[PDB]
This record gives sequence, structure tokens and C-alpha cells, in this order.
Amino acid sequence: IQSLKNKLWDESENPLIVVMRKITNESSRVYSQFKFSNESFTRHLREYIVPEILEAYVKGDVKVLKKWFSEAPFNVYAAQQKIFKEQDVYADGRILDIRGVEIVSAKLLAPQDIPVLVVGCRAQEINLYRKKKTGEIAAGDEANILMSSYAMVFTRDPEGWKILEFVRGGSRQFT
Amino acid sequence: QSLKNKLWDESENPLIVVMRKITNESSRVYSQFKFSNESFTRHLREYIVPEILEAYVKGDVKVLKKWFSEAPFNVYAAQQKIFKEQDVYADGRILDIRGVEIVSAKLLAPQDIPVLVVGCRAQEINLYRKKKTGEIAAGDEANILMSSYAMVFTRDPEGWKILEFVRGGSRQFT
Ligand SMILES: [Cl-]
Ligand SMILES: [Cl-]
Repeated sequence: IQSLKNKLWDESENPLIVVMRKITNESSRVYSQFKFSNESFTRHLREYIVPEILEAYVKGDVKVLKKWFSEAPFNVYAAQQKIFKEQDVYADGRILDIRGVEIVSAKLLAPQDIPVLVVGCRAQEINLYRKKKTGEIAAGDEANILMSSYAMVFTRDPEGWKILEFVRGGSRQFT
Repeated sequence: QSLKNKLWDESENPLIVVMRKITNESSRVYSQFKFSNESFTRHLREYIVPEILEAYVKGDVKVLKKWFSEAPFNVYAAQQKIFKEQDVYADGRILDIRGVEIVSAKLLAPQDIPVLVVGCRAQEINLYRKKKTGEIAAGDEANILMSSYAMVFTRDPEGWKILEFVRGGSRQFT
């Protein structure tokens, strides 16, 4: 049934189609726009950009993410920080391994015609928070290893790129 | 268009994986077991699911021989053989069992069999030990894994059987 695919589409919490919903709700003119090569900048994402953004996103680093993140996604990140400020607790987490770092989609959207690159990856990390003064764990485990999933909407300037939309999720992969 | 079919084709969500093979009305399936829907859903979370998953992680085959039919037990026995080929045994433990619900009821295409699809999520630790001095081979004792289960039910007049079974892969961290 077509209804089952439709239900699965707008009900799944995989970062990639979460992102895909808010771009839509062909790829030929996208790759010619930037000129650089897809394959040459795929490993350049995996080399520097992705690890540098992830460890920043995990530790709670705002000054670096303010650069990469656009006006709206950074706002929704800073708003997530309020609660941690309110609970008087700080982010103490790190990223162990980042495997799965490739460019899936390439599309342009409704407001004007901004070209966009969609980057998906899986990461391995622990997520814990310590009390601002006692340095004691408030929430989160080290013993527990977390398998996260990511979807980044990239754009270019006509340091380097900008994140148009970002989402942390959970990978079904055990490693 | 492209994007909606591609997901349905390439998703490893146990639920739609099971549902992808089936697709090759509910009211005709339910009143055929007479029994009721909600009395089965609570009987799953309190008898069947705990009883079947208990055996799955521990490897207990004398239980899964009763519930599993020939095709998915073939899939399970073959997986288990490789554990033995490594002198390893399944010392797993399911800690929590939360997500328990019959998501769909369908009649298969080959013949008119009444089928009920049960969606599931569970907290568990995966661990393996050697034969002599059963200690460690695989997994971590203090690492909680979230697993997504899916299963297809029917009965032959401890009552039910399982024709299809797939496991593993929750997006939930807890
Ligand atoms: Cl995944
Ligand atoms: Cl999914």
C-alpha cells in the first residue's frame, strides 16, 4: 500500500529524512554551481569539517559553532543550552569514532534558489553532564557508549562553508 | 516519487523490514481467531515477549523450537552454529521491555493466513563466554544496548507460531 510508505516517510526519526522533509515539504545543476570536486571534498569533510563540528557540538563549544551554523540552526542550539544553564550543569562528553561520512543528496530549495549539500554520518560517543561547581555527574554514563546519527545541510560562500540545517539523532547501527 | 520509495526499500527498521516481505483489511484477520485485540497486546508484554526474548539472548533453543516455525528457526539455528564453531555461548540478558504493540494485521498473498505484526523495543546487554571457564569473548557487561524487534504471529487450532522474525536496531538511546 502507498499509505504504508507515506506513514513510514513522515513518521521515521532518521536524521536524513527528518532533514529531507524540511527541504521539500535535478541534482545536475547543483554540482556545476560550485565551480572543487565531490570526491575530493568528501574526504575533506571527513578529514577536518565533520570532526571539528562534532566535538564542538558535543563539548558545548559555542564560539566555533557560531561560525559554521547559520542564523536559525544555531538559535535552536543555543536554546538547547538554556536548559543546561538553568539546571546549572555543563557538557562533559566526547566523540570516540566517526564512521559513515558521505554526501547523500544535492538539491535547491524554495526561498530563492540556494544550492545545498546534504551530509550524513554515524558517530560513536558518550554523553554526560557534570555539576557546574562540584564536578559531579548530573546525568549520563561513560560505561554506556552511544551510537549517534547526523544530517548536515551545507552551503557555500560566493571558514569555508555554512550549516543551513543540523540534526543529531540515533543510529540503529550497534557500532 | 524517488525519495519515498527509496526509504521504504533501504530502511533497516525491523518493523518495515518484516512488512517489506509481507507485501508480496484488518477486520477479517481479528474475528478469525475467536479472543480480543487488547487482551493479546497485554498478554504479549506479560507472557509471550518476555518468554521469547528470554530464550533468544540466552540461546535456549528448546523454547524457540516451540514458537519458531521451520524457516525462521533455520535462520536462528544457523547463526547459533557459528557460536559453537568458536566455542562461545550466548550469555545475554534482557533488562527492560517497554515497546509492545500489534502494529498491523494482514492476510498474506500466497494463501489466506491470519497474521499479526508486533512491534518491540528493549534494553539488553549482549555477552558471550568460552566453554571452559566461561568468562568473556564478546560484548561489554556494562554497556546497555537498545534493540528493536519485529515478529509476525499466527496460530494452529503455546498456541501461536512465528513465521518471520527480525531483530536489532533501535534509534532510542534508552
Ligand atoms: Cl543508521
Ligand atoms: Cl527508519
